Amino acid sequence: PEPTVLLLSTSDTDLISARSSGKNYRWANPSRLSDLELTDLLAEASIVVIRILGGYRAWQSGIDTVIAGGVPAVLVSGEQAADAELTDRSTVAAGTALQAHIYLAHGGVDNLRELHAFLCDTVLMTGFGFTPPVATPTWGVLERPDAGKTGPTIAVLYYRAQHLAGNTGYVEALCRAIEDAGGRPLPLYCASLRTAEPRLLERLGGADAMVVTVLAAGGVKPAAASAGGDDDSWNVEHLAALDIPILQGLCLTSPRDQWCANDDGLSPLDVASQVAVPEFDGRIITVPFSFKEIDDDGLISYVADPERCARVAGLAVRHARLRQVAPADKRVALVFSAYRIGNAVGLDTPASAVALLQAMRQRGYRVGDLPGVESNDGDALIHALIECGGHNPIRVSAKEYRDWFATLPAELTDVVTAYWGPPPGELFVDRSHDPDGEIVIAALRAGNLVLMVQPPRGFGENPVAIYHDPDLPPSHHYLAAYRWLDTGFSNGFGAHAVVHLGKHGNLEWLPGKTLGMSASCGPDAALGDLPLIYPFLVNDPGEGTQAKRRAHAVLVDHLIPPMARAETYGDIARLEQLLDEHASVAALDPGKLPAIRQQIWTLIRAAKMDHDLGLTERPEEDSFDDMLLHVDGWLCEIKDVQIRDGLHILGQNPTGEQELDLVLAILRARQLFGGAHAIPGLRQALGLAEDGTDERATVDQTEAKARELVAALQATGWDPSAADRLTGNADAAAVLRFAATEVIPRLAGTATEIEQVLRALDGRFIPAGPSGSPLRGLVNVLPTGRNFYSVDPKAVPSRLAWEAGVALADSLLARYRDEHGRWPRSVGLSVWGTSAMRTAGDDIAEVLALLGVRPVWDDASRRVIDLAPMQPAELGRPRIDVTVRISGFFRDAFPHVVTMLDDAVRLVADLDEAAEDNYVRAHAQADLAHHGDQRRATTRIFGSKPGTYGAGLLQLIDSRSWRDDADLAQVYTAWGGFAYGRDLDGREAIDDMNRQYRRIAVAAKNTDTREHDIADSDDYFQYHGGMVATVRALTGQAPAAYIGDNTRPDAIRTRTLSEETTRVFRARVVNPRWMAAMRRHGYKGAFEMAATVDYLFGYDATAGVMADWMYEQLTQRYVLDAQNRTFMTESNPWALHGMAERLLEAAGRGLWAQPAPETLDGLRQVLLETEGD
Ligand code: NA
Repeated sequence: PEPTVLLLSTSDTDLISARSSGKNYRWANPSRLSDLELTDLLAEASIVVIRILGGYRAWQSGIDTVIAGGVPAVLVSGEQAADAELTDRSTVAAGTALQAHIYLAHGGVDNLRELHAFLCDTVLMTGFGFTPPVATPTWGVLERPDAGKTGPTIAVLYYRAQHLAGNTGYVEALCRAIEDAGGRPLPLYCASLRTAEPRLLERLGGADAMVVTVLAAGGVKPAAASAGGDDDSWNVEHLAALDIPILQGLCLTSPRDQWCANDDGLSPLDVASQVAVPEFDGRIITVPFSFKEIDDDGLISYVADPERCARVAGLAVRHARLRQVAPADKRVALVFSAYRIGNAVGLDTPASAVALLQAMRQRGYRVGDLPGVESNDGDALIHALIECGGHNPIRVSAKEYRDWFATLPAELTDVVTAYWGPPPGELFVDRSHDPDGEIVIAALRAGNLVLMVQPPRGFGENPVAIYHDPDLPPSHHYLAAYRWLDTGFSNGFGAHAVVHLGKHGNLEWLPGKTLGMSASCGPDAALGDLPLIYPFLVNDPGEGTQAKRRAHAVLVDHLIPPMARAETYGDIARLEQLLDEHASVAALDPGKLPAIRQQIWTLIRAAKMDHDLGLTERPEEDSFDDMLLHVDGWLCEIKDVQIRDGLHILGQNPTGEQELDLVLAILRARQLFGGAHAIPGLRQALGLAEDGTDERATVDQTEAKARELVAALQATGWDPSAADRLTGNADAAAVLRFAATEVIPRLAGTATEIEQVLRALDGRFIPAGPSGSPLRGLVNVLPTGRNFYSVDPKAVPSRLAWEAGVALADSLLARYRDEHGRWPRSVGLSVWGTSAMRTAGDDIAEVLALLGVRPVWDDASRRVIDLAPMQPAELGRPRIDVTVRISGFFRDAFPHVVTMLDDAVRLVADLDEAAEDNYVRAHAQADLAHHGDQRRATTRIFGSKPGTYGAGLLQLIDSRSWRDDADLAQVYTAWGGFAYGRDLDGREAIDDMNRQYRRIAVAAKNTDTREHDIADSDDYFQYHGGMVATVRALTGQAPAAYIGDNTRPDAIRTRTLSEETTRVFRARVVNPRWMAAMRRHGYKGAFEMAATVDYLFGYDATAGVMADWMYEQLTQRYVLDAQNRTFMTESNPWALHGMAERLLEAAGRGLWAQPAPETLDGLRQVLLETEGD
């Protein structure tokens, strides 16, 4: 290459290929070229080649300049067919331009090298010699020497465009890491895995696992394939047929220095394209091993991180190794969540563990002789774990621990030692045998299995960290325990895989980057290359997704608990009888109405239902019957609501009456199926509106009719043809046919849940599926047993979610104005990622609706692409200010939405509107007048500290190290006083948070799923109650606290927090049907009762939701009742102790204001006997 050839191409692949060729090329992209730069380059050229799309007119100025300069010019098209005008305008022979066109059309490093010689010899009559153009295959192998490794074959799939450019260094580095891990790398390039060639799929049959760096293969419109959509259209059957693990190795389109600098690991583009959508394929999400770097010429190269290459290679080899290890030789760690061992939402963790261990033994695993496995006794198993696994014991030498600890990045070891001291720390360190230290790890070992309680996060060991350190790193004991599960320590367990039981553990919530884990990230240091298999509740998409992305988890999702109607009992049932009698007297003997009214009022007062009904006094006689219409609706709703009627056991599909009740609950909703609303609710098809206006009596009659039809269909073996014969109602018959055709066969997949855990332990491909609630008209989340995906994060809110958010906004405003006669100045709303995934964005739409901003959709992709403010005349009301508390996971998974909501606030803050029309602008102008900072004045979105998660108040309540509202607010603010949005990015903004929280008139939280309630999860009182308490601390007055009920999108309702608490209390908490159901589930059933006491306490401590009569009933039903006390004592005495302690704490703090002395004495006696038992 002596003569200089100038290559001007709008395809940077051409320019990189020319650089890779080693020939004497100059290169530039005409779209990034000034006139001076062109003439400067032309002065150095002996031959010029121009390749552009659009023909001569697309760069006429540049082409005319080259031709006028006299240098021989070769003009070719970027289109496949050559451009005859470019051929003729070239100042070489036509055949020279035509052959050059072919060299560049085929492309690749070889063709660019021969092109240089072809042009020199042809135009300048040099004598280099040249090869004709060579075709480049649509797919092929990156040829490398065989290192002779004997491990599994790991395919590496990368883009053909990178192969042609010669930018394969990032692939070579991953191949070398695979060889270092003992595997055999099979690097393959291709244009797409969606349209994969047959011979390419054949070649992949020789792989034991695949690391892919290409986009998802199932389709091109993921927004149409999520829950309720056309998931069949997302097709990866050609890749699933290989039945091997497929791991996404992340190749960031951002530079490595930015990745190292921030906790915001991936750009919003990379979150969507390399994580969220690839999850639709069932791919395992790993870490970034290469990063996009740009040089001076604007040419892109991907540069690999060798350490991250080792993590990707190690993960791939470990997953492939699973297929090679027979069950008899396979070592498995079974890890239980803690903080109360076995936390798993909706799941009977002990019974599921027994059933899993029994199935593993049957498959040939060596499960030893664990208590309760042979005897089929979940209580025996979990009691054995508590006795020998709570935090013979495993001992890790301080020397070996330090040797591993020292291999971590200083960024991580500095923080760990700053909080926990130099290794091996002071937590569970024994100096008896070795004076230098041994870290003691409690675990239950049997055969090739270890059962371990997940190590504690560490906030119990340091309550000061609750007030100041949401970013508390894992302790040395935490790290030692997980590192002992792996290989490395001389006495290491050497697990082939980890199985974590149920939603959810704390490893995937440790401090670190949002996703794209680094070597300094807590989850990465703890888990390493260990495969993680994770049974997970199907209607908790956000929490499952966090495990997928921060701990490369393979989920095996599981069914919701059995559900049934709450029904009536006790004085609620007696009130039902009196209401019916009142209706008869009204129609037949209106003069007797005062007598039956007195009976009803006596009952309401005696049973404390005036608290449920918000009645401060007796209505006037001529307003009493109108009040009973409100009682009618209240009684109907607490009787009709679905509540759990047991707990799910892994692999156990409901049968008999439990199948009937669950199918009835599923069929009650209007079905979103195949993206359409074709099948109505069963009771809708039978006459009910289900919009919140149906009369109490007709709801019961229609429910009885619906139950009769489904019970008859069940009696036929769910025969689809029996539908038309069971009812002359065409709509009802279509619903029954839908139940037999879709609901029942998909429900049947629940029996494969344990089989899919075994398949995952064997390194087989686990099929993916949608996530969400099958009680919200989303039947395609069934079958379970799948590694679920969630949503297109750029397509929220959907149009259906927009409708719901508007209804939520309208319903909240109507309730507030009805009570106060004026609009609320500001609404505070807590927004979770799991909620956006369950609903496709109801919360987000509500914020936009309150601000008066409409989303703008691209109808093709269904993605949100813009915003459009509604004018005040159309809004008909002022723009309501909104303060948003996002969770840490919402920040992680929906970065486009965080920016979207911030854009909307700034949009409406800037509109020149009157204060009476725009509360956002009014508040922003007041703040702007205070400190003059425009960005601060429009700050509305707050969340967890960057790199961290949680709201802190669960830790505070469990530590009990608090006294007043100032303490509650300080912890809440320490964990959530951080601003998000453009140029905010999680910076501390305590003063801005206080300014906005002082304005909150309504603190709102939405309940979007029926499988659990606000007394079933700590997150509601933490976020919702935490907001209430923080506003009260700042202002001295609690804001209004509302619950938005979007469990039924076609019947959105708003109620106060007090109303929702009493509804949950009567319909579930002290409902004898629910208590009896939990007493069928031993330890975990008792656990759920104790958790309910804690979460009611948490909501009372923060928002005052409890009345003394509710504490009295809670104490009697849960603790003092002989039947429940006996059950608690046998199955879970630890939970009984915690319940009595918590109720005594409520009395000590005055939250329970006037407890009877005899009742407190009974509680103290329970404490004493339980310690003695
Ligand atoms: Na010519």
